[PDB]
Amino acid sequence: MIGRLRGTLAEKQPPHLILDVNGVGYEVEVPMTTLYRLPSVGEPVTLHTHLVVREDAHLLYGFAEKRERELFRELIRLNGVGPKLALALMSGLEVDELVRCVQAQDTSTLVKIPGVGKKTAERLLVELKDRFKAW
Amino acid sequence: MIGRLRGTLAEKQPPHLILDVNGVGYEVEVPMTTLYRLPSVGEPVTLHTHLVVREDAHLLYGFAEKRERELFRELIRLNGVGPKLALALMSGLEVDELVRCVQAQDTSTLVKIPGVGKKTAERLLVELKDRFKAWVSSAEADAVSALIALGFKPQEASRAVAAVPGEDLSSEEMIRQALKGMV
Amino acid sequence: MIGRLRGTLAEKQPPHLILDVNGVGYEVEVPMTTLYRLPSVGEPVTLHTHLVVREDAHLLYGFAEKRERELFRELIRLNGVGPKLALALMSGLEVDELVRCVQAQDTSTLVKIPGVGKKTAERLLVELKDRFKAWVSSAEADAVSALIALGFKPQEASRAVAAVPGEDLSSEEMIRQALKGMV
Amino acid sequence: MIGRLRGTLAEKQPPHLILDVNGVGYEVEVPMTTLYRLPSVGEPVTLHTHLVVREDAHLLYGFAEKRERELFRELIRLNGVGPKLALALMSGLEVDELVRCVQAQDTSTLVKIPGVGKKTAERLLVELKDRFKAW
Amino acid sequence: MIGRLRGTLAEKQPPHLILDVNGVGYEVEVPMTTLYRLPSVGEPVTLHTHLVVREDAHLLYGFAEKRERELFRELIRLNGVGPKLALALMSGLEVDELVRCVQAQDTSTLVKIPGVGKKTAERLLVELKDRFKAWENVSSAEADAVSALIALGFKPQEASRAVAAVPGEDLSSEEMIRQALKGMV
Amino acid sequence: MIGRLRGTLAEKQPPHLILDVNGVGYEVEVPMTTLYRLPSVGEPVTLHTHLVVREDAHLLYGFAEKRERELFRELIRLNGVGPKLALALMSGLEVDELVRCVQAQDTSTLVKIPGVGKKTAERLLVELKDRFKAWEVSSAEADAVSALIALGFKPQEASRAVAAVPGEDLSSEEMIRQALKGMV
Amino acid sequence: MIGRLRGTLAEKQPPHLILDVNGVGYEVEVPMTTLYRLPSVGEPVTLHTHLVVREDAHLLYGFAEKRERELFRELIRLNGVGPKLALALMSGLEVDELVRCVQAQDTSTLVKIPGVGKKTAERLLVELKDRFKAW
Amino acid sequence: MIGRLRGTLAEKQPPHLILDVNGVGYEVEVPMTTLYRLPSVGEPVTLHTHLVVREDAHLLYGFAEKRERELFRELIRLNGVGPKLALALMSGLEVDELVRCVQAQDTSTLVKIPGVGKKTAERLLVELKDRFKAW
DNA sequence: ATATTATAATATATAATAATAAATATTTAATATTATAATA
DNA sequence: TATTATAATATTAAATATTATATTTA
DNA sequence: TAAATATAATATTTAATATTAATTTT
Repeated sequence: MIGRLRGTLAEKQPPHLILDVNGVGYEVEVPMTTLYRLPSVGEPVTLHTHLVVREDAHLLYGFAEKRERELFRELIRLNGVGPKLALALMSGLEVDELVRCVQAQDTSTLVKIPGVGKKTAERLLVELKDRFKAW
Repeated sequence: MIGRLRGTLAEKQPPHLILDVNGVGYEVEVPMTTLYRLPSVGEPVTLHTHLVVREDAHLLYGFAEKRERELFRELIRLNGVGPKLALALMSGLEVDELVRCVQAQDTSTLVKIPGVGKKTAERLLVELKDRFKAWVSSAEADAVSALIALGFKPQEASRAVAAVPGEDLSSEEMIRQALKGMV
Repeated sequence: MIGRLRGTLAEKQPPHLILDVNGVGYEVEVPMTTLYRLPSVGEPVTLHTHLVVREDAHLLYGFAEKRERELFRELIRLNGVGPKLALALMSGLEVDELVRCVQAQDTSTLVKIPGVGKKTAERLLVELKDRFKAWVSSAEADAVSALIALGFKPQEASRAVAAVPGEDLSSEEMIRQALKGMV
Repeated sequence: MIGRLRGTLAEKQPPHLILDVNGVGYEVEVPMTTLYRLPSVGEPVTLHTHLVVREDAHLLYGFAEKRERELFRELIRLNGVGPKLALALMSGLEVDELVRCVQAQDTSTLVKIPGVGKKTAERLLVELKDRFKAW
Repeated sequence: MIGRLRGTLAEKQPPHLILDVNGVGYEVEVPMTTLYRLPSVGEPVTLHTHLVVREDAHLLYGFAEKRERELFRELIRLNGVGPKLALALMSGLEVDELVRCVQAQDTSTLVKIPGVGKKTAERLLVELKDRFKAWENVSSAEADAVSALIALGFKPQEASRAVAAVPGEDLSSEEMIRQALKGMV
Repeated sequence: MIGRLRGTLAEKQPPHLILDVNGVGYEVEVPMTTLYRLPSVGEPVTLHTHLVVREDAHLLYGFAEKRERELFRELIRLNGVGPKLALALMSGLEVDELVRCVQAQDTSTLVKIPGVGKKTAERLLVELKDRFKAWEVSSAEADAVSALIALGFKPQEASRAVAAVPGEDLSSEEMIRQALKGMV
Repeated sequence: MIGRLRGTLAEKQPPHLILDVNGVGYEVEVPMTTLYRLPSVGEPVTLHTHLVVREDAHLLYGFAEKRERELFRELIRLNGVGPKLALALMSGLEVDELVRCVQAQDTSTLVKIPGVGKKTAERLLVELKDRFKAW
Repeated sequence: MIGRLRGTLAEKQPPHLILDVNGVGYEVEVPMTTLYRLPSVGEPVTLHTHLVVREDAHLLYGFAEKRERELFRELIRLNGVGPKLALALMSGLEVDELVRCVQAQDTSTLVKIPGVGKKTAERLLVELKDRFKAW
């Protein structure tokens, strides 16, 4: 429901964050890559966020780009993909490397991402070969 | 919950819009008709809004007009209408023209909307037929009472009374101007 | 989650309102008495809002006083009470006579509120007597009966009687001044 | 959702609280220890709070320190622990006192907490002992 | 789960039933039209029951023959139709009556059944004519014309498809409205 | 969905039953009053049953009569009443006793049943007072109406005159006189 | 809850089917290949039945044999496909040619089976690569 | 709700069974200890079964004895134990052995069951300590 | 001197409209798949 | 002779956290 | 032998309140 959050970094406990937006500081979960692009505590910064809603909890997943949010949306739109799974996916390696791997059907490089088996990697390959459709 | 937003536009990726209201952006979509009324990037805009709560998602819908929100809400209250259908309908045609076509109950002007079946058209027209309504000063109250005594309904009298003459006019001339109308 | 809002009244259509609280407007449904004590559109006000959540919808119901909000809370806490019933009963009447009639075990006072059956009010008595631990004249009806038997229509005769009642004067004189109205 | 909240105190009716953050007053519950750690009414105060999400309601649980909220979340993650029970626990006892009671197998200190059976106390013992390895 | 029960009518209490099969009785509710042909208590009957699964209860809905069984399941398949609605429809009148009325499109036969109002009647008409019942089981002149027809007793649909069938193009109102009046005959 | 079983009592134990129907024995719980009326293990018994359908677990609850099962369905349709609460209820009191206590608005007879407090009595009375009324405009006024019709009054005017005043505990001849003296 | 059924054929109304067992008839869904294997109406025939349960109704599936029933169970255990695409698949082909086809990893033979395109064909291939034995 | 089941064994397939009770053969799974007491195929065998009702499934678990079914009910009543953990407990060891070791507060005899760790053993013993004062 | 009946009012059975309360029914969103009309 | 946007239909649906414990690789 | 890592298996409600038994004081 929130696609962008221009706030100030209140707390830094990776991989979670607090963005105190006008006194309101939400829990903000970011990947380790965004943690490298993250500035220090107290620095105002805009994160491009996504919502996950289930029956017992809501979480915020803020990103440095639109395309990161959209790709995370389409991976969680898959049936057998959880949030932490895709979190490990973009934490392991970069987005365009993932696009090149799935366009080249590189299951091996996706296997070296931690938490990912061969089966899950080839699932990702086959369900993402045509979904990108070269943009 | 959400009834209206008065915030600043952040980015435009149609149909998905982001509205940064005091530091936080709001995921809202607008119809392509409303795309013909959006301001530029960075300009403030006031959008009449209403949320939709799903089992696994919350969806925010914001329009330029409150009446558009009400018609959207009544479309959603229908048993066979989803948000995608209502957005397709209003992206095809505007609000009061659709209202008059509902008065017409004609399927030809609504079939042309892409992705819409004829069966959907007649069921929505039949279950949307007109059950809704069609879309004081001393002189004002004196005119209202005078036309009540003359037989005119108070709501019927008031709209003829308050429309044409100005504020705090002479009672005789403003009653004259109120009764100037004919049907 | 939410208890209070302090914004500006952007729009007020009954029985709801739009309170633009820091750029964000909320559709909040408030009772008739609250609407009577609300200020005009555009005046800031602080409201005792109660969080309402359904699996597929969410609402707010705000109040000018907190005790209204907690009493609404224990009314909704009953399984047999929906939000519309509570809103109707508090819109129709004030809360002090409500708690006194709970202490007095009065039903017909509650029944005259629209949408209230005898069983509904009598149940409200049944659970409220355990929920709460600490926390016109004869001549008025005689004039109405005399006018009805004389030939006057029953509701306009009562309108004339109640327009200027004989609270401090005799029945014949209040009939005399009640016949002033229709001339 | 919410991890931190910085706003002004409008009313203090225990255990309920409202915090007017830029006109928005959020109803929130804190333990009595936090209540005595509260300043007066009308001052801006920052809390480390948490939302509980479920099908019928949403309630906030504020804490003056983040570790209290973290231990709250860890307790509520258990099946037999509820928010009312947990808030009673941290109202009765200090967080570090609770940690030492867990490490020392001090059952009676949880027993003397009202509404707490000895069974539930030894549950708290046995799951917390292997849940946290002394921070 | 249940389609048929080669068993005996253990009890007969309207509108419910108990149908004993090998000592096992079932709470079965059938329409009154079925109740006319149902034999005595204890007699082995022919009745095609239907199960409806809820999170809170289950009930069995018997039918004499396949045609009203299929009719019932398809009616319940509608978004607005509940069980007691179709039960009242079958109690009031028969399958042939309702299909021959729907293909005739008269709401008057539908609405005399208790619990059946107008809106339910056009729902049945429209959502059955929506492909189930083939088998047995503008310009200023045209707007002026439509307004004149509304003022002269015409309901808007017959004023609409008459305009649609014979539209008028770049000529005066009086003649295409005249041939439309000949057209609707 | 199920109304009655003809089976064989494969095993009895408080407070459930096993009814071996064609080799299939169902877990059926019954109240103690029914349990007293049951014959020994292996005897065919007449139980009119109702299934409680919940998402995680069902409950088969049978009764020796249709009336007991019907009243249990009425009690379970109530707002705050669960099944085993009502099972304790008809374990304590019978159908005639409960019906008469409701019609007499009795509480003391039924509070001896365990689990029943004052609010239990309140809710049961408030529901059962109007859910059922009969459990398995006057002759003097009509005579007055006929007499006034014979006297020349219209039937509508005679009805209005006899309904104008609420004559009570008075004979037919004198009630006409007091009604006729009433308005005048 | 139910594994097999043994009763007399009440009627034949494909693709539905009613088996009158102890006077009690069950609605079952049957493959076309099994429709070629059914005897006349009124013949006592054994059907190995499996039940699917959803929130508002249920469907049985009377089968003439085991290994078809367990392959039905293994297929419907997949989240991407439901029972009725399985019905189309089993009406298309029997067990052994499907086993060799998935072992040969061919989508083309699955394409000709009605109601099936290409992507779901490699869904079947990928998911059933390493589930079962050759029998 | 079948409290006792008495039919003829239609077929045997571990760990399940099919008991053709006058034409209907239920999918019933019983522990291995009962399988030692199970006669051959076609014999009238009496089981004290209990149905487990789920939102998407129903499972029958037969028992040659009433008390083992009662212990199964006690085990599944525990907050973390479902049908299959109790199945492992019933298959691994005998009921009187369980009650003696619970009176002995043993753990090693529980952990040695496959699929059982220290956590589940200490759980079952400590949430089962309170019971069995009646016998 | 009794009726009678040729003109004069009359009162309500039968059309209609307006709350109202018991009784229900309670899911669409996304996506393959297959026709299908139109097309280099 | 393929080829592609559009539409009607017909399915399918939505879990994920936590342990127990295989090979495996030191 | 000690974990690592998938891998698979297995499992998955809550508040909220009304009754009742033991205790406590008078």
